[PDB]
Amino acid sequence: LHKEPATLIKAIDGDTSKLMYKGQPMTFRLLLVDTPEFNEKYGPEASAFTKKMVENAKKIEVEFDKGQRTDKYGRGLAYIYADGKMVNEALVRQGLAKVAYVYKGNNTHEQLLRKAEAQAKKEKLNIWS
Ligand SMILES: Cc1cn([C@H]2C[C@H](OP(=O)(O)O)[C@@H](COP(=O)(O)O)O2)c(=O)[nH]c1=O
Ligand SMILES: [Ca+2]
Repeated sequence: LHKEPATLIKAIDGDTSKLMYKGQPMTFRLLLVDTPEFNEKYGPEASAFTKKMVENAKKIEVEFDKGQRTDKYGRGLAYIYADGKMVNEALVRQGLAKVAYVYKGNNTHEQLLRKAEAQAKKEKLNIWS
């Protein structure tokens, strides 16, 4: 997999963000995770976590996996990095997302994220509290 440039246009919620990629505005949905909806418990905290991580970064990058790059809603499907740190992983490690939506051939970082989830769960963080 390869990291490619993007810039933040606007935060949305815990697992989606509006980024400019190859010069075009796109909504990106984070691979292999699920955050609670803003309306749900830990939803606000996940949104805030993502927003801060992406807004504070000097460098945003997107990394597509091996399979489909857009979902049925036209959202980009990627791993998103903020100054080299993977947002997807960070949400899972903080107990602010569950590993989810693991479809074959877009699952390169599955084991990495399941390891973070196990740690979050052992620590009883947030969703696991
Ligand atoms: C994360 C992800 C979601 N999706 C689709 C599945 C779900 O369809 P449904 O809308 O039919 O439930 C929806 C979940 O996204 P949200 O969690 O953003 O709602 O997005 C993909 O198709 N591929 C993916 O990799
Ligand atoms: Ca969600």
